[PDB]
Amino acid sequence: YNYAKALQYSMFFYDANMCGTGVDENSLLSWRGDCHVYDARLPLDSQNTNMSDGFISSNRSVLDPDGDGKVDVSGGFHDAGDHVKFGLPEAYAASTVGWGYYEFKDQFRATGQAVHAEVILRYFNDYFMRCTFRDASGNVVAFCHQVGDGDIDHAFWGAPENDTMFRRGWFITKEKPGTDIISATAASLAINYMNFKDTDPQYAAKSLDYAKALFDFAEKNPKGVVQGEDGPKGYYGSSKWQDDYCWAAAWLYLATQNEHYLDEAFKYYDYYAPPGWIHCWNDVWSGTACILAEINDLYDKDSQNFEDRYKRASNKNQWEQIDFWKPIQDLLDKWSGGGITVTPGGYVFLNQWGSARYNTAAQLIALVYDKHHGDTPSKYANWARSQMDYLLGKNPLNRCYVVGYSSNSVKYPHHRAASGLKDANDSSPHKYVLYGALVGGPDASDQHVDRTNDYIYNEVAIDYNAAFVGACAGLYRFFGDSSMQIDPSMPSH
Ligand SMILES: [Ca+2]
Ligand SMILES: [Ca+2]
Ligand SMILES: [Ca+2]
Ligand SMILES: [Zn+2]
Repeated sequence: YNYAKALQYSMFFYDANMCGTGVDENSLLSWRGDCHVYDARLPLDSQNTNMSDGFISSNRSVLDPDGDGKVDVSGGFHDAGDHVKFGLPEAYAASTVGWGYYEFKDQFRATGQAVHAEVILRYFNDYFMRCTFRDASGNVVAFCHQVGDGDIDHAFWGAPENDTMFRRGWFITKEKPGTDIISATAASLAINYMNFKDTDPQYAAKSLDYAKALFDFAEKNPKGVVQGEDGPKGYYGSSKWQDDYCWAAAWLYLATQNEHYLDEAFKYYDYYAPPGWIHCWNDVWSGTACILAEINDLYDKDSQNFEDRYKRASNKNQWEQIDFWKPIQDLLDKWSGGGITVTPGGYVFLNQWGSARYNTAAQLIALVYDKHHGDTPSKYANWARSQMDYLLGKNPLNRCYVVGYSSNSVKYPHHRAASGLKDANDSSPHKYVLYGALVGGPDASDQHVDRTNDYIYNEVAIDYNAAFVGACAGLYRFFGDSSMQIDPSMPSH
C-alpha cells in the first residue's frame, strides 16, 4: 500500500488514452502512437459536423479562417476502453485531475510526478481550446464537444492507430443549449489557469481567457443540457447543467475575485445537493461545495457576508443556518460513517457501475476536507485510507483493482488498445499492460470477474481515474513514509 507509487501509476491510464496527432510526442507508453489523425482535418459541412448549413454559411470565416474547408478537432483523450471523445466526462476528468493537482501539488512534486500531471492537463485543455471557435473579440461561436459516435465506434475493436471509421464532430452553438458541457469545460480551463499562473503566466492567461469566454457563452444563452441526439445519446445522459455552471463559476471566482462569478454561483447553488450523491461526471455539486467553502475560508472566514449573500441569492430566510463546509461534512459522515452501503469486505459501495470511481471520489473529498481543517488526517482521511487499501488488495479476493500495480492486480481490463486483440471475447492475455487503470471494481459481494469482456466490473475510463489520481496524492500527503518510493523502472519525461 504504497501511495507514492499509486499516484505515479494512476496517471499512465491517461497516456494510454491520448488521441490525435500528438500522442507519440505526449504519451509515455511506447505501444501508443498517433491515432484518428483525420480528426485534424474534419470536413466543415452539415454531415461531418452537426452544425446546420446556415450556421456554417454565416460563420465560415471564424470556423475556417484559412478556408481549406476543414477544421482540427484532434487531440484530447479517448473516453473509456472505446475511442469516442465525449465532452461531459472529458471535461470532468480534466477538471477533477486538475482539482487534485491544485490541492496536492506539493505531493506531486515531492514524488517527481508533477511534470507527468502537467503534460496530461495540457493535453486535455489544449484540446478544449482548439475546439473552442471564437471570433477575434473572444466571443465563442461554436464548441466541438464530441468527436466520434458510440453507435459507430463500439462496432469495432482494434488498436486506435488503425481505426478509419466515421468520426463526426458535434458542436454546441447558440442555437441550442449546451450549458452543462460548456460550463464543465470552462471550469477545467479556470483550474488550468490556477495550476499554471505562477509557472507559465502566458499559458495560464490564455486558459483563463478561454474559460471566461465559455462561461459567458453559457451565461448569456438559453439554459439546458446537451441532448442525447446531439451526440452522447445513451452513453452519457446528462441530468443537469446547474452543478457544472456553479462549479465553473466557483473556480472563476477563485481565479479572478470578480464578484459577478460568486453571484452566479450563489444564484444556482443547491446547498442541499452535496450530501446526496458524490462527485462524478454527471454531478459535480460536491466538488462545487468544496470550492465555495475554500473561497469562504480564504476571503470571508470571520464574517457572515458570503453566507448572507448566498441566502439572499437562493431566497432562503436570513436566519437559515449556512456553513459552506457543512454539506460536505454531511456527505463525508454519510460515506465514512455507515450511511452508504458497505460490502461484507468493508468496501463502501454506491452501486455496481463504477463503484471504484465513486469510492475514490469520496476519498478525494475526504482528503480535501482534512487538508482544509488543520491539514492533518482525521477520521475522514483514515477512512479514505482504509478504502484505498481495500482497492489495492486488502479484500476477500486479495485483488488489486489498479492494473499493473502488483502481481495480484486485475489483468484483463476492458480496453481496446491495451488488449492487442481483435475481439473483447478473446480470452488471451493482453499484449500490453494498462498501468494505473482503476477498473469498475468488485460487486456488492466483493466478487469480481477479471475478463476483457466483463464491461461492468472491468470497465476503465478517464472519469474513473480522475479522482483516483488526487486521492493517491492526498493519501501520500498524510500517510507517506520513506518506505513509499515511486517505481524507478517506469517511463519518464
Ligand atoms: Ca481549416
Ligand atoms: Ca451536471
Ligand atoms: Ca463567511
Ligand atoms: Zn484516437
